[PDB]
Amino acid sequence: CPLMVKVLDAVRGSPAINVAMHVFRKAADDTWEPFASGKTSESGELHGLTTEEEFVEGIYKVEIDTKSYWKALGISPFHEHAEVVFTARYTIAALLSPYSYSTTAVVTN
Amino acid sequence: CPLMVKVLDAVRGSPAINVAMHVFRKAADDTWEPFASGKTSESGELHGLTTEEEFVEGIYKVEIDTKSYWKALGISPFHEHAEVVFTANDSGPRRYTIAALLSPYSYSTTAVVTN
Amino acid sequence: CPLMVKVLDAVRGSPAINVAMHVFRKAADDTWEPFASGKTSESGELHGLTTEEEFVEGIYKVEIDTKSYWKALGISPFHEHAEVVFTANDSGPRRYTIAALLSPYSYSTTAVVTN
Amino acid sequence: CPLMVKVLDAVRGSPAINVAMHVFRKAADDTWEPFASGKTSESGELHGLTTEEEFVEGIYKVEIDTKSYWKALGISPFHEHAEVVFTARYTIAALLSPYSYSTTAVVTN
Ligand SMILES: O=C(/C=C/c1ccc(O)c(O)c1)OCCc1ccccc1
Ligand SMILES: O=C(/C=C/c1ccc(O)c(O)c1)OCCc1ccccc1
Repeated sequence: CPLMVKVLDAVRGSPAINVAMHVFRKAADDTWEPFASGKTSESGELHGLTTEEEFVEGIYKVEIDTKSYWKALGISPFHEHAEVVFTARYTIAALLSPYSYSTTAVVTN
Repeated sequence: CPLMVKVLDAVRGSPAINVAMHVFRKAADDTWEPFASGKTSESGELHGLTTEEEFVEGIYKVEIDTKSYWKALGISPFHEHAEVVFTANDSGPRRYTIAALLSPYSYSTTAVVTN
Repeated sequence: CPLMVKVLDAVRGSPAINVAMHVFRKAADDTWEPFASGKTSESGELHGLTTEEEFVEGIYKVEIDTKSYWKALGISPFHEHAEVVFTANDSGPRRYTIAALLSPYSYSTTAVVTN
Repeated sequence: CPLMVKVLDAVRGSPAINVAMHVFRKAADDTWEPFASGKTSESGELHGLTTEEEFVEGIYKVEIDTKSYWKALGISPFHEHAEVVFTARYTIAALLSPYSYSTTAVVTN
């Protein structure tokens, strides 16, 4: 698992479950090509987005649909979504509040 | 001043100075059109991006060039940039302060919205 | 103004107003002695806690009463309070801004230190 | 495992390893009694601090020695340590930078 995303809910103190996200890879013409996607599990984790062979050097974007998540809970959010854009084992963690988010990368051997 | 951005450096415990950022607005055809740009001052703040007349309802994107900031300090950061995308003014004019806190492998953003 | 504290509310996207906090200084006998206290204003800021003369070298603790803040809004938060403990002025006088961002189950604190 | 702590390093993008912390429980005379302690593993996690039987309702303090961690890396930190004080399955996560820290609780069934 070369890429995993973990999402947490700072309002309810829980994993953020059923959070949808898409992963994009930047193409030569500088547009974003869909690469992978999924929803966080009950543990707020999304695994198996890609494989080692497939996960080559490049600029990747993770677009997390935080807006739909807050809407399903009945809470008005500030952001349309949360993006994480980086040059590429990776774990991306995102901590969500209605008017704030934080994201960190844990890059290991 | 309906839109202000403040950027802080969590490694040095200082304002993040001379951080470039570009603001875009989503056009009718769903493309990002350039709206405004600037660099943070010695206090880590960027004022005067726009005016109340210009800052109409819409979806806005603030793209903060955190990578060049970290690189100029000898650090290779994780993120290409930090984005903030939000719908603005859809219930009438508001004032928005976007605050970003930067580390090489992490960032956080919060918004303060006032009437 | 050598010590200022700014508190923001991540749920409402607003300054956190009327947040009480107490500042303590570590005494010679290793106990926390009361140093100063106050409440945040309508802009989420607390100024005038101390002066340059009073604010000598030492270890300081700022205890922010986040629990009462959340409770007054009908939320049962996780944390009793948010603390910031730091050595101040040991290389000469500095100015400290302590920023806290609050959610019911989370908080973040950062310091901006200037000469 | 009713209580676990996870610590991450926002400067190096890694788990924070060998971070020492003590856990205290507030006593009737309102002082802090030592309760448990340990160091984070290579995954930045600290497990087995307590048991279900032992982990009763009360006010707990987790005092994380972030200062020694930054010092061992050669970086001057702002904080003496990072405290997490709460009324009590709990996971406390802390994300560390030299002049900043964030902490969140994930409270599950
Ligand atoms: O749960 C997390 C991080 C939660 C968290 C903490 C602080 C934050 O500010 C934030 O936004 C999120 O870390 C998981 C990463 C990980 C996974 C496997 C092995 C090693 C490391
Ligand atoms: O300096 C700030 C916020 C800095 C900060 C704090 C915590 C963070 O996690 C972060 O990323 C940034 O406050 C400015 C916002 C403001 C605007 C108008 C009125 C009141 C407050």
